[PDB]
Amino acid sequence: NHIDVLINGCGIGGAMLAYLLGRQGHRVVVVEQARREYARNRADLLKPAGIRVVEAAGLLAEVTRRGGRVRHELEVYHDGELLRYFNYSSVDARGYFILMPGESLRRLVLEKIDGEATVEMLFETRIEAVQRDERHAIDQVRLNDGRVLRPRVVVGADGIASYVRRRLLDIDVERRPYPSPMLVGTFALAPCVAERNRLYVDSQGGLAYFYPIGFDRARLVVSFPREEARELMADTRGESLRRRLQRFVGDESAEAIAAVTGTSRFKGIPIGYLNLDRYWADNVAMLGDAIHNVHPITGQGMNLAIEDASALADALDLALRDACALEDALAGYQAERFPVNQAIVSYGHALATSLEDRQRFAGVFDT
Ligand SMILES: Cc1cc2nc3c(=O)[nH]c(=O)nc-3n(C[C@H](O)[C@H](O)[C@H](O)COP(=O)(O)OP(=O)(O)OC[C@H]3O[C@@H](n4cnc5c(N)ncnc54)[C@H](O)[C@@H]3O)c2cc1C
Repeated sequence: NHIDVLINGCGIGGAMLAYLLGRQGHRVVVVEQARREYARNRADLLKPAGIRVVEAAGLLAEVTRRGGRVRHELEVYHDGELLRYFNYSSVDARGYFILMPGESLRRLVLEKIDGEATVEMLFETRIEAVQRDERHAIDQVRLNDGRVLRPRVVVGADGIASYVRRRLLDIDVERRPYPSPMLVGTFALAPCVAERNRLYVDSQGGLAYFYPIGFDRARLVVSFPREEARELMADTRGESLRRRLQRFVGDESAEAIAAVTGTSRFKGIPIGYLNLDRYWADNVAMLGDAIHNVHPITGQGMNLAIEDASALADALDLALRDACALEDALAGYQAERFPVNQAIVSYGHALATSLEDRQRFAGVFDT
């Protein structure tokens, strides 16, 4: 019952870590509270560095074979006029980004994990108790199915409300909510949306981001002040919302507005603002939403989870092969990832807090 790594959470971050460790021959058990099939809303965006991880995992061809989309442009509008146009490929060819539903990528990764004999995935399972040795390393973990494991390393890949973080490391985080919630819905795909990603914001705090997802659908991400968001999402046949959009979303996206046939399918997007001071303690490390929360206006939750996963895999690989002490490996992991995650956490908060003020908002983008 000795294992190398116990991963708490089989979300995109934990799955990626499991596969990368598995590919190297390490003995991994992944504990996931939900069913494997269980499919929810999630982030959709892979940035260049996340794409490089997927390429290194041998998955990049399959991503677009499974309905992932390469893109290289964004338009940003404020009060119905074009504020910025970005071409991410103008100077660098690999500047492109990918839109891929997080759950489709996760499914792809789990398919690959099935093939890795040294990884065992336990769905509808949880950690029940842990014991620490005299050096305060976790040396034994009891699951809720009675299974006892003896892992060298424990990883929290268990998301924004992380059990590992809160219950195994006793870290609490103070969370002050933003005044505008975010919601996401999935609609039919209009030609304007297939053509180009378009983000719209206005002086009264509206936001509407339209982008294609999968083969034949479109995502619409919206934000409004809390009270107004409730009012709009109550005319469930969507006339109120459509009218609201028409105030700040121009004719280029008329068919994308018309695709918003009702509001019942909208789901709230969790919002945090966090970059933890410590990514690890003892033989416990964390990744993704367990250590940082970026405002979802950035779309980068999945991206940074995958980036973390790759860096942690490299660190744990070195430690498990005896090339460096676990404590040095984990320090190196944090040193690499903390400033990258920090930059995006600061950027998201900047965008979300500035979007009513046109040149201020413009100012955040330029950087
Ligand atoms: C409902 C929803 C909608 C979202 N929509 C968007 C969006 O439109 N745009 C966007 O940019 N971002 C969105 N996000 C955020 C984005 O999905 C995350 O930032 C990203 O998936 C974080 O990756 P992760 O791997 O760190 O954690 P998660 O994806 O949170 O994965 C954590 C995993 O750990 C499991 N888990 C949690 N606690 C335990 C436990 N005690 N024991 C065992 N397993 C556990 C979970 O069931 C889950 O599978 C959304 C998130 C949610 C929940």
